[PDB]
Amino acid sequence: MTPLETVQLFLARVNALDLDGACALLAEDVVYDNVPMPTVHGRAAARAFLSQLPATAIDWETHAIAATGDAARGTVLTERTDRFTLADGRTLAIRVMGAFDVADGSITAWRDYFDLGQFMAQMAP
Repeated sequence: MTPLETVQLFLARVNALDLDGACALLAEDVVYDNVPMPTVHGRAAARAFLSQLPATAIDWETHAIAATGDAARGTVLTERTDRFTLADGRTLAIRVMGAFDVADGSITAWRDYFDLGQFMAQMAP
């Protein structure tokens, strides 16, 4: 898989509500950097972060995706709106751009860029 294909597969698996399978594509020691939040290290901790918000529906819209590098290694840039519905009916739509470093079909780092104030406002009941 190319870097681009790896990230497309990651995002598809998230959108298929398959968070385990999505996180399998993250390196065991992935650096997961939500830029305005504390950094998460490792696959297991990334998987835990992704389930801190209990969602019943998830739709991460990819507006644009493009990669640097070559067929084996590169950085994939994404422009997204991450939509989700929580158990309680809270609906969120977080505008975010993300950079994913990929080597040989594994995401070694994931850096997401968004405004935390907006995220918090949307989480407010």
